[PDB]
Amino acid sequence: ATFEIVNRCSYTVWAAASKGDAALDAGGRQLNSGESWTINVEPGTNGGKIWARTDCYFDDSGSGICKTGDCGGLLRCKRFGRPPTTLAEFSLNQYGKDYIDISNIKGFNVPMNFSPTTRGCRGVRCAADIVGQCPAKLKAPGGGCNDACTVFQTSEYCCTTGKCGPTEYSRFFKRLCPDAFSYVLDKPTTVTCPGSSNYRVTFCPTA
Repeated sequence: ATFEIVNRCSYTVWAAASKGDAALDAGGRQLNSGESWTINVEPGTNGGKIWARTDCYFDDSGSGICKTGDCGGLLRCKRFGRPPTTLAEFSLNQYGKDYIDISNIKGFNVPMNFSPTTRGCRGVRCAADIVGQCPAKLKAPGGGCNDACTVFQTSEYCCTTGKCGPTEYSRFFKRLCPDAFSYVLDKPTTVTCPGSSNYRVTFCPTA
């Protein structure tokens, strides 16, 4: 499956793609404002994620650091990124269908639209100014808006016991972005697409 990653932000971002235990395609690449990078993800990929990283510095070997979404200091991500990270999530060819969603469970750093480039389903989007409107206690000094689990580490925010409800903090993310997961047990906003669909992830879509 192809995923065209487009950066419509006025600032550079370093795209990242991983399934947690391995990189997807090259795993990561710099995207200056306006640039597009197309990656290929193997069919059957379960639990894949794509996200943006901001304010990164990498050396010749591809090692360094990013203020948001850093994945073990690597340009080419092999693992998931450090919150806050707006997440485009997908599981492909799961019993004949693809499943996509956007999640704010790990916080928000950059606005995003995640849509299919093929027929059969609609896209999802979270493009509100969550960083600008972020509640004081969730603001990440390093940049972005942290999720409450990251900030407070409680069973309720982290939904560790599998028994949790919405919170004042999750409601903030849900209010700004109704179409993205605001907490672990949020009412699903996952879209079912035809198996083997292709997609486009756009950072700063309303730009």
